[PDB]
Amino acid sequence: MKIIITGEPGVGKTTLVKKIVERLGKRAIGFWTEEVRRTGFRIITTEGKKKIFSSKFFTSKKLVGSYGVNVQYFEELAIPILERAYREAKKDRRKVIIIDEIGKMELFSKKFRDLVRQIMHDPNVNVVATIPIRDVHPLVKEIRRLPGAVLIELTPENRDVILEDILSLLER
Ligand SMILES: [Mg+2]
Ligand code: NA
Ligand code: NA
Repeated sequence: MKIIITGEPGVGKTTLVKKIVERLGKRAIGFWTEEVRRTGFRIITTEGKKKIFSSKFFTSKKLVGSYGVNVQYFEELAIPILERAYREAKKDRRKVIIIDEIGKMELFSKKFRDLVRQIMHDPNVNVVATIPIRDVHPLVKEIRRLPGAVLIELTPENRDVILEDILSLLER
């Protein structure tokens, strides 16, 4: 089961992912991305590891507007937790890989792109992932059109009801 959550910036995709993680408990393995307050973005894993990987203070060749992205800081936390999530999820179908966000800042990492492609196209694992509403990178387009996936456009009008639909589709 692949749940792909999309929607406008600020609509609450991370917030929803966090609710999903709490409900899933030990089933959920991966990471989400929280705003630093806005001056940047922090990766937070399901093990509570945290690091600012994109910031208005960071000098970088990898830029999204005024945010400098440190690919190495992102990878330090993202890659090992996703490699673990993928190993565990292949053996235990109760596990759900968590990836917030497959977005422009994260996609500067080749290691992340390759691992995301491997995970998303593997029929044998469950995933909850977010993508931006615009096709800001070819991998975002690829994931938006992923065959068999559940694609949810998160809005202010379904924000407070959509959780149970998602949780039912995943095993109770
Ligand atoms: Mg978010
Ligand atoms: Na959003
Ligand atoms: Na949010």
